[PDB]
Amino acid sequence: KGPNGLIERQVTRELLELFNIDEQTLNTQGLVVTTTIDPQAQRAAEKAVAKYLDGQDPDMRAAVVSIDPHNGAVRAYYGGDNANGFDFAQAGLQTGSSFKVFALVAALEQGIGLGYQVDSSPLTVDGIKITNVEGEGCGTCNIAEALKMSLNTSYYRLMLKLNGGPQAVADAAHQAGIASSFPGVAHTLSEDGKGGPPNNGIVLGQYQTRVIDMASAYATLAASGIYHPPHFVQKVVSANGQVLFDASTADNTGDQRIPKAVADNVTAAMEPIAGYSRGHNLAGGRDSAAKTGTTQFGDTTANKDAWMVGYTPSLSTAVWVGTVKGDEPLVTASGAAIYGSGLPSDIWKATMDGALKGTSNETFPKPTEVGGYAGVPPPETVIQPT
Repeated sequence: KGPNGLIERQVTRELLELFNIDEQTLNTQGLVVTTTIDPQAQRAAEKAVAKYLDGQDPDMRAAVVSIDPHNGAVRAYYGGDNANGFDFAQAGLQTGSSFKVFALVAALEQGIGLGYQVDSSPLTVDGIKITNVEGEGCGTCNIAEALKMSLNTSYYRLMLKLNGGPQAVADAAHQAGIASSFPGVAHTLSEDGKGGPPNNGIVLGQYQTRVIDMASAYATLAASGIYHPPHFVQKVVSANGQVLFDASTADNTGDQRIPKAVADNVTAAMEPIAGYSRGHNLAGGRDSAAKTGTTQFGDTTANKDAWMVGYTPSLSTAVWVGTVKGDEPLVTASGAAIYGSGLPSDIWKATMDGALKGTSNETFPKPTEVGGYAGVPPPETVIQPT
C-alpha cells in the first residue's frame, strides 16, 4: 500500500476516539472518510524523500509531516515506505538544536526581547561541558543571532536566566503544542517520567518528541500563536450519505496558546534561517521561517538525528532524517556527517516548494515590540608633510 497505509492507521485511531467504537465496529459500518491530506503535498513529500534518500545507505530513514496552521489539518504525512511497518513520524526522537525555539518563546514571554545579549562561549554546568554541535560561536551576541547560528551555549545560559529555568522551556513547548504524552511516553519533557520537571538538557533537545509534534508546534507560531489540534479526518459520512462528522462545520477558532507579539518575534528571528542554512530559501522568492536541528552521537563529534522544521503562514513542515537502528553515526555516502542544514533541509525545501506550487507568496506579519525590540536588530583636509 505504501506511505498510504501509515495514514490509514492514524485516521483509524482518530475515528475510534471520535466515535468511541472499536475497529471491528468501525470497519463493518461502510463509512466514507475524507482525510485532510492534500494529494499535491503528499506526492511532493514522497518525491522529496525518494530523491534525497536514493542511493544512500538503506538504513537511512526520514519522516515528513506538514500541517495547515489555519486549522491543524495534516496536509502531508510520510512515516516510511511500508504500509504495515514502522511510522517514524510518531516515534519519540531527540530534537537536538531545533528545540531551543521553545526557549526563545519562553524568554519572550518573560519580556526578554530579540536584542538581549548573551555570551556564546563554551560552558560547564554540574560537570557536563556544553558546546555547540553545529560549531559556531559569536562571543556575545543577541538571541536572534544566536538562534540563526544555532548557539546551544547561548540558549543554555538564556534558559538559566528564566523564572523556572528548564520548566519554563517545557511549559512553552507544551503550550506551543508539543503533546504532553504519546505512545511510549506518558509524560513528555519530564526527567522522572511522571510529570516532574525536565533537566537542563531540554534546551539541547535531549527529550523525545515526535515529528508530528514539531510540525504542530511550529504551526502555532505560523498562526501568530493560535493553536489547532492536529487531525487527519476532515469529514465522515455514513453508507447512505449522512454527515456524521465535518471539521468544516465545527468551532474553528483555535486557542491562543502563545501571545501574538511573542509568536511574531519568533517568526522574525527564524525568517533568515532557511537561506543562512546552506541556501535553502523556498523557490520563487517565497519567504519562510525555519530552524535546523542536529543531535550529537554519544559524546563524539558524530551526529545521530538531523532536522529541518519550518513554515509559511499556510503550511508548517517538520522533517527528520536518522537511521533505522538509531545507534550509529549519521553520515552521507560521501562520509560526511549529516546536519540539519543538509539532507533534512533538502527534503523540507522540496516538500514545501511542491506543496505550495500553485499559490502566491505570502509575507509574515510585522512584529510589534517585546522587551524594547520589534523584530531582529538590523546590521577632512589633508596637509603633509608636517
